[PDB]
Amino acid sequence: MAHAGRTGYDNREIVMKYIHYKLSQRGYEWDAGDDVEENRTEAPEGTESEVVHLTLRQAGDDFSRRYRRDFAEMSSQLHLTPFTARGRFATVVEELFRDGVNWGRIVAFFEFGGVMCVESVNREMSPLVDNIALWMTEYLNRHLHTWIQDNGGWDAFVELYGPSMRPLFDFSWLSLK
Ligand SMILES: CC(C)OC(=O)Nc1ccc(C2=NN(C(=O)c3ccc(Br)cc3)[C@H](c3ccccc3)C2)cc1
Repeated sequence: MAHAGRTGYDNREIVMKYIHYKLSQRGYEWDAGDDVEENRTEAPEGTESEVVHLTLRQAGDDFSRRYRRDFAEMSSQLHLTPFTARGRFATVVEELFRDGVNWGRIVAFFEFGGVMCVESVNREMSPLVDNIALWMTEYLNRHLHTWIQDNGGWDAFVELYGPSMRPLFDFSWLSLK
Protein backbone atom coordinates (compact mmCIF):
# COMPACT_ATOMS: atom_id res chain seq x y z
CA MET A 1 0.00 0.00 0.00
CA ALA A 2 0.91 3.69 0.04
CA HIS A 3 2.56 5.13 3.15
CA ALA A 4 4.58 8.31 3.69
CA GLY A 5 4.95 10.24 0.45
CA ARG A 6 4.72 13.59 -1.33
CA THR A 7 1.13 13.11 -2.50
CA GLY A 8 -2.12 13.70 -0.64
CA TYR A 9 -3.67 17.15 -0.98
CA ASP A 10 -7.35 17.90 -0.41
CA ASN A 11 -8.72 19.60 -3.53
CA ARG A 12 -11.52 20.93 -1.32
CA GLU A 13 -9.05 23.04 0.66
CA ILE A 14 -7.02 24.02 -2.41
CA VAL A 15 -10.24 25.44 -3.83
CA MET A 16 -11.82 27.00 -0.74
CA LYS A 17 -8.50 28.64 0.09
CA TYR A 18 -8.09 29.82 -3.50
CA ILE A 19 -11.63 31.22 -3.63
CA HIS A 20 -11.43 32.59 -0.09
CA TYR A 21 -8.25 34.48 -1.00
CA LYS A 22 -9.13 35.60 -4.53
CA LEU A 23 -12.44 36.84 -3.13
CA SER A 24 -10.76 38.84 -0.37
CA GLN A 25 -8.57 40.51 -2.99
CA ARG A 26 -11.66 42.03 -4.59
CA GLY A 27 -13.02 43.09 -1.20
CA TYR A 28 -15.38 40.12 -0.99
CA GLU A 29 -16.04 38.16 2.20
CA TRP A 30 -16.98 34.63 1.16
CA ASP A 31 -18.52 32.66 4.02
CA ALA A 32 -17.51 29.08 3.26
CA GLY A 33 -19.57 27.82 6.18
CA ASP A 34 -16.60 27.54 8.52
CA ASP A 35 -16.06 31.00 10.01
CA VAL A 36 -13.58 31.25 12.88
CA GLU A 37 -12.14 34.77 12.99
CA GLU A 38 -10.69 34.26 16.47
CA ASN A 39 -7.84 31.78 16.05
CA ARG A 40 -4.60 33.38 14.87
CA THR A 41 -2.64 30.13 15.13
CA GLU A 42 -0.11 29.77 12.31
CA ALA A 43 1.27 26.50 13.67
CA PRO A 44 3.28 24.31 11.24
CA GLU A 45 0.44 21.81 10.85
CA GLY A 46 -0.05 21.90 7.10
CA THR A 47 2.85 23.94 5.72
CA GLU A 48 3.12 21.67 2.68
CA SER A 49 -0.60 21.98 1.95
CA GLU A 50 -0.28 25.76 2.23
CA VAL A 51 2.40 25.74 -0.47
CA VAL A 52 0.17 23.94 -2.97
CA HIS A 53 -2.30 26.77 -2.43
CA LEU A 54 0.22 29.61 -2.14
CA THR A 55 2.22 28.50 -5.17
CA LEU A 56 -1.01 27.75 -7.03
CA ARG A 57 -2.88 30.95 -6.14
CA GLN A 58 0.34 32.81 -6.93
CA ALA A 59 0.82 30.99 -10.23
CA GLY A 60 -2.57 32.04 -11.59
CA ASP A 61 -2.47 35.46 -9.95
CA ASP A 62 0.81 36.12 -11.75
CA PHE A 63 -0.68 35.34 -15.16
CA SER A 64 -3.88 37.24 -14.40
CA ARG A 65 -1.95 40.33 -13.30
CA ARG A 66 -0.35 40.30 -16.75
CA TYR A 67 -3.59 39.78 -18.67
CA ARG A 68 -5.90 41.63 -16.28
CA ARG A 69 -7.29 43.55 -19.25
CA ASP A 70 -8.25 40.43 -21.20
CA PHE A 71 -9.71 39.09 -17.96
CA ALA A 72 -11.68 42.19 -16.98
CA GLU A 73 -12.98 42.32 -20.55
CA MET A 74 -14.47 38.82 -20.39
CA SER A 75 -15.17 38.96 -16.65
CA SER A 76 -16.80 42.40 -16.50
CA GLN A 77 -18.87 41.37 -19.52
CA LEU A 78 -19.23 37.73 -18.44
CA HIS A 79 -23.00 37.22 -18.20
CA LEU A 80 -23.47 35.02 -15.14
CA THR A 81 -26.65 33.01 -14.61
CA PRO A 82 -27.50 30.35 -11.96
CA PHE A 83 -29.62 28.60 -14.60
CA THR A 84 -26.82 28.00 -17.11
CA ALA A 85 -23.79 28.79 -14.92
CA ARG A 86 -22.99 25.10 -14.44
CA GLY A 87 -23.28 24.57 -18.18
CA ARG A 88 -20.96 27.45 -19.03
CA PHE A 89 -18.49 26.38 -16.35
CA ALA A 90 -18.05 23.08 -18.19
CA THR A 91 -17.62 24.87 -21.51
CA VAL A 92 -14.73 26.89 -20.09
CA VAL A 93 -13.31 23.80 -18.40
CA GLU A 94 -13.72 21.57 -21.45
CA GLU A 95 -11.46 23.94 -23.40
CA LEU A 96 -8.96 23.82 -20.55
CA PHE A 97 -8.62 20.04 -20.88
CA ARG A 98 -9.81 19.81 -24.49
CA ASP A 99 -6.28 19.75 -25.93
CA GLY A 100 -4.91 17.83 -22.97
CA VAL A 101 -4.27 18.59 -19.31
CA ASN A 102 -1.18 20.39 -18.05
CA TRP A 103 -0.16 22.35 -14.95
CA GLY A 104 -0.84 25.47 -17.01
CA ARG A 105 -4.41 24.56 -17.89
CA ILE A 106 -5.02 23.44 -14.31
CA VAL A 107 -4.17 27.04 -13.45
CA ALA A 108 -7.01 28.34 -15.62
CA PHE A 109 -9.41 25.96 -13.88
CA PHE A 110 -8.68 27.58 -10.53
CA GLU A 111 -8.53 31.09 -11.95
CA PHE A 112 -11.76 30.38 -13.81
CA GLY A 113 -13.72 29.44 -10.71
CA GLY A 114 -12.35 32.52 -8.99
CA VAL A 115 -13.63 34.88 -11.67
CA MET A 116 -17.16 33.46 -11.47
CA CYS A 117 -17.16 33.92 -7.69
CA VAL A 118 -16.10 37.54 -8.09
CA GLU A 119 -18.63 38.03 -10.88
CA SER A 120 -21.45 36.41 -8.91
CA VAL A 121 -20.98 38.75 -5.95
CA ASN A 122 -21.30 41.69 -8.33
CA ARG A 123 -24.69 40.53 -9.59
CA GLU A 124 -25.78 39.76 -6.02
CA MET A 125 -25.31 36.03 -6.57
CA SER A 126 -23.12 35.21 -3.57
CA PRO A 127 -24.77 31.75 -3.24
CA LEU A 128 -23.06 30.94 -6.55
CA VAL A 129 -19.64 31.35 -4.91
CA ASP A 130 -20.35 28.16 -2.97
CA ASN A 131 -21.69 26.41 -6.07
CA ILE A 132 -18.79 27.39 -8.33
CA ALA A 133 -16.01 26.38 -5.93
CA LEU A 134 -18.02 23.25 -5.14
CA TRP A 135 -17.96 22.17 -8.78
CA MET A 136 -14.21 22.73 -8.81
CA THR A 137 -13.62 20.39 -5.88
CA GLU A 138 -15.72 17.70 -7.55
CA TYR A 139 -14.21 18.17 -11.01
CA LEU A 140 -10.68 18.36 -9.60
CA ASN A 141 -11.24 15.12 -7.67
CA ARG A 142 -13.35 13.59 -10.45
CA HIS A 143 -11.14 13.78 -13.55
CA LEU A 144 -8.17 15.94 -12.54
CA HIS A 145 -7.58 13.56 -9.62
CA THR A 146 -5.91 10.83 -11.67
CA TRP A 147 -4.02 13.08 -14.09
CA ILE A 148 -2.48 15.10 -11.25
CA GLN A 149 -1.46 11.81 -9.62
CA ASP A 150 0.50 10.93 -12.76
CA ASN A 151 1.95 14.44 -13.12
CA GLY A 152 3.87 14.21 -9.87
CA GLY A 153 0.87 15.58 -8.00
CA TRP A 154 0.78 19.11 -6.60
CA ASP A 155 4.35 18.44 -5.44
CA ALA A 156 5.58 18.65 -9.03
CA PHE A 157 3.46 21.73 -9.68
CA VAL A 158 4.89 23.43 -6.59
CA GLU A 159 8.36 22.85 -8.01
CA LEU A 160 7.35 24.20 -11.42
CA TYR A 161 5.58 27.24 -9.97
CA GLY A 162 7.67 27.49 -6.81
CA PRO A 163 8.71 30.87 -5.32
CA SER A 164 12.08 30.83 -7.08
CA MET A 165 10.52 29.70 -10.37
CA ARG A 166 10.67 32.98 -12.30
CA PRO A 167 7.87 33.87 -14.77
CA LEU A 168 7.97 30.77 -16.97
CA PHE A 169 5.79 29.64 -19.90
CA ASP A 170 2.06 30.33 -19.61
CA PHE A 171 -1.14 28.46 -20.49
CA SER A 172 -3.23 28.94 -23.62
CA TRP A 173 -6.05 31.34 -22.74
CA LEU A 174 -9.39 29.51 -22.92
CA SER A 175 -10.76 31.88 -25.57
CA LEU A 176 -14.52 31.44 -25.30
CA LYS A 177 -17.14 33.42 -27.23
C1 LIG B 1 -10.00 31.65 -16.22
C2 LIG B 1 -9.16 31.11 -17.38
C3 LIG B 1 -9.64 29.70 -17.73
O1 LIG B 1 -9.26 31.98 -18.51
C4 LIG B 1 -10.47 31.97 -19.12
O2 LIG B 1 -10.54 31.60 -20.29
N1 LIG B 1 -11.58 32.24 -18.41
C5 LIG B 1 -12.78 32.23 -18.99
C6 LIG B 1 -12.97 32.34 -20.36
C7 LIG B 1 -14.22 32.65 -20.89
C8 LIG B 1 -15.31 32.83 -20.05
C9 LIG B 1 -16.56 32.84 -20.52
N2 LIG B 1 -17.60 32.48 -19.78
N3 LIG B 1 -18.59 32.53 -20.32
C10 LIG B 1 -19.79 32.22 -19.80
O3 LIG B 1 -20.82 32.32 -20.47
C11 LIG B 1 -19.90 31.78 -18.49
C12 LIG B 1 -21.15 31.77 -17.88
C13 LIG B 1 -21.29 31.32 -16.57
C14 LIG B 1 -20.17 30.91 -15.85
BR1 LIG B 1 -20.38 30.13 -14.16
C15 LIG B 1 -18.91 30.95 -16.45
C16 LIG B 1 -18.78 31.36 -17.77
C17 LIG B 1 -18.38 32.93 -21.73
C18 LIG B 1 -19.07 32.11 -22.62
C19 LIG B 1 -19.90 32.67 -23.59
C20 LIG B 1 -20.60 31.85 -24.46
C21 LIG B 1 -20.49 30.47 -24.37
C22 LIG B 1 -19.67 29.91 -23.39
C23 LIG B 1 -18.96 30.73 -22.52
C24 LIG B 1 -16.88 32.71 -21.87
C25 LIG B 1 -15.12 32.77 -18.67
C26 LIG B 1 -13.87 32.49 -18.15
